[PDB]
Amino acid sequence: AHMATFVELSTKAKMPIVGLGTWKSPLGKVKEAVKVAIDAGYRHIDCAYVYQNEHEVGEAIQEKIQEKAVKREDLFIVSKLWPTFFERPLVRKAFEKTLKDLKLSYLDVYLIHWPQGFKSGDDLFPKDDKGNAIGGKATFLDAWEAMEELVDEGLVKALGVSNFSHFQIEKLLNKPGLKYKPVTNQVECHPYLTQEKLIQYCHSKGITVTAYSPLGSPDRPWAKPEDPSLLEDPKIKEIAAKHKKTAAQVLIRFHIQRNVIVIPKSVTPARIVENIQVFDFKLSDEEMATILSFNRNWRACNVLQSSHLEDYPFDAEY
Ligand SMILES: NC(=O)c1ccc[n+]([C@@H]2O[C@H](COP(=O)([O-])OP(=O)(O)OC[C@H]3O[C@@H](n4cnc5c(N)ncnc54)[C@H](OP(=O)(O)O)[C@@H]3O)[C@@H](O)[C@H]2O)c1
Ligand SMILES: O=C(O)c1ccccc1Nc1cccc(C(F)(F)F)c1
Repeated sequence: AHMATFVELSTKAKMPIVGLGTWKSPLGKVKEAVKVAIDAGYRHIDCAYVYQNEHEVGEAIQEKIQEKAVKREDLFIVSKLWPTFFERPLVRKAFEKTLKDLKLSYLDVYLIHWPQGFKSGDDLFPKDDKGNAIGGKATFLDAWEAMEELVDEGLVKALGVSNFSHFQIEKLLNKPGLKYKPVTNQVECHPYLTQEKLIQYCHSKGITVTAYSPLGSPDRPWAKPEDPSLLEDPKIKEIAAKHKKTAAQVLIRFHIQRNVIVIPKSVTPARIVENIQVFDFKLSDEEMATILSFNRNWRACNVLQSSHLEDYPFDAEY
């Protein structure tokens, strides 16, 4: 039985520092993973409309609630609003599909998944005849206002953002009539992309950071053989052996010691358990400085390439 440390949000809700990520996987693979996770002691599950797999997650949580394995109040469920749904009637409609598939009556956190609004319509990745993304009418600011209504109505406990730079967080924070603040910024983070200035910024504003792709997302479709490889990184493995731990566990523990929430994904039961076995060791302050020095500003997750649209987050330094 395991329990992740709590990270307290500006709303005083407690966010488990390790969560289970839910990257697309067939078919009931993700459902069992959620079941296995809950068994092992995970309470934080990270979800997304775009994965189109949220119903599996829903079946899993439902069954474990009836089985009496877990209660709702102890689960910490996060999902996100995809950019093609920023227009106000769409926000509510996308959210409702999320909350339905998940068979919940509320989310602990609802995130803006990406800062740039995309063309509304059937496509989730609207593109021109030349491949480039098509912008939409509503902004992330427009979306946020609709999302704040969800909080007003007790459908969501707290809001946050994902893939935001500090310039975009600044715009959100300085928005007139702002009701609710982002409790987290979920972004890619690992030793090749250490996000030092952004984490500094968020924390200075009382906004937590959630590290995604902490293992380098090896299963990403667009990987290349020469794309650097965190899990196979000899200097990571060496630090691991020193603690009698796996490379994956070191990569996870790295965020924990920076006070950064982290959501490693696995549909393999042995790995799910292993990925939460990370509160029995501690990297030395010298091991942490060594890992921090691996920063090469490499993004595994930069597929969108809507660098032509307004509010592209990765143009910013941080
Ligand atoms: N924009 C966003 O907000 C955003 C973007 C990307 C990801 N995310 C979230 O973050 C989560 C995690 O990121 P990710 O899925 O991109 O990549 P990740 O967690 O860095 O890596 C997942 C991959 O590593 C494998 N793996 C898991 N544990 C392992 C272990 N102990 N040893 C060796 N291999 C292991 C998994 O394989 P098996 O599953 O086959 O075990 C899977 O292929 C996602 O599921 C999603 O929830 C959010
Ligand atoms: O997975 C995210 O959170 C994500 C975020 C921004 C851009 C792309 C993203 N990934 C994504 C989007 C659609 C389908 C799949 C895949 F099925 F490959 F997992 C992965």
